Amino acid sequence: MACEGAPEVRIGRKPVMNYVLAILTTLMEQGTNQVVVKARGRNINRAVDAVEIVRKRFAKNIEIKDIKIDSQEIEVQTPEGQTRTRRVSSIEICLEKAG
Amino acid sequence: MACEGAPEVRIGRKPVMNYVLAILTTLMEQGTNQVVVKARGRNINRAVDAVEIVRKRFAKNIEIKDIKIDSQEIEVQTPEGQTRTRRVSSIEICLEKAG
DNA sequence: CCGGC
DNA sequence: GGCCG
Repeated sequence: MACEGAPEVRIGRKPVMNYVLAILTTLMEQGTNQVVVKARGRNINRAVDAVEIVRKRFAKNIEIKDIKIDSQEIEVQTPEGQTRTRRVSSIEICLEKAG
Repeated sequence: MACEGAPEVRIGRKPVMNYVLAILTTLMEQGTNQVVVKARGRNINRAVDAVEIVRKRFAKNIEIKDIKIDSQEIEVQTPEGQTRTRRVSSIEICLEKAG
């Protein structure tokens, strides 16, 4: 799990543009050369899109250092009953400045 | 640059269990040592879900050999003449039998 | 009947 | 993800 200690940008439901800008501004911070993008479930799609937009359109000197996926089961209390079985996946994309 | 030549499992819009099954069956083949799961756009999180189900629940010894993301330009066509580029992300997850 | 709504 | 054009 590279990018240890690197700042983190968690992807949510806001327009992908916001996260693209978040990644760019973070990598602009003095002494910061890495950023890890994290997302869970459906947001994983947006996380990948943001990274590709960053690399293909804003900064070609940003490399995809590493990518890791994982998951976990959460408790989803049924409507009126009691039971839960839901596994939520996650992705962590480690980005690094100027390869 | 790995998993070259390995059989593939294309994630579509069908339920995730269908692809979990496809991965397990592809793996059951005597010769297949690796399997590459591929997905584009909104199917990427489904690809990660399918792989996580497999790894956490059905083949706990399978290893994620490598993961790569990319994107391709799509020239769509507006209901109104004269369209333009659009970006679609993709992912490739190489799975490898324990050993 | 393929792609948009 | 089935109805619309």
